Amino acid sequence: APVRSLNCTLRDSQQKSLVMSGPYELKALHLQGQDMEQQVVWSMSFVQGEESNDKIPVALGLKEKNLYLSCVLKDDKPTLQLESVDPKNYPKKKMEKRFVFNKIEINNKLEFESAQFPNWYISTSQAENMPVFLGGTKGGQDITDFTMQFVSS
Repeated sequence: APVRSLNCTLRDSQQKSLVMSGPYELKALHLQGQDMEQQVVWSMSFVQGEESNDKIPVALGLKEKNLYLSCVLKDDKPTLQLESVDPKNYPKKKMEKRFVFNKIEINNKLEFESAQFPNWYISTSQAENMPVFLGGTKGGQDITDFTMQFVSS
């Protein structure tokens, strides 16, 4: 296939799951049992960009929905948002830079660095039910590492 993808779920290192808050927002919270089904299922796409043996560029969209994570400036600050795209033209090998994240593997966890804003990572709060965001400080009060779970597609 042109653009290759794989379906997965993601949890932060504190075992919190991701769920869609509103129409264009994501939140992270400790979910277990039946609630599990609420979590977001992603279609991770391997797109074009500067690739390394530990840094792979990817795009993240919801499975079956024309919604992708995007990094943009909002009120003079790098910001993470869910963005609507034409369902006919996506996904594609050459995604716009704002949709691109560098998937990084350190210990056994994953980190997603914004290709648009270097050293800015997708992060979650230690607190419960807070919005998922773009953070410029790694290894601090906020969480920036995740594990990935494959789904039967």
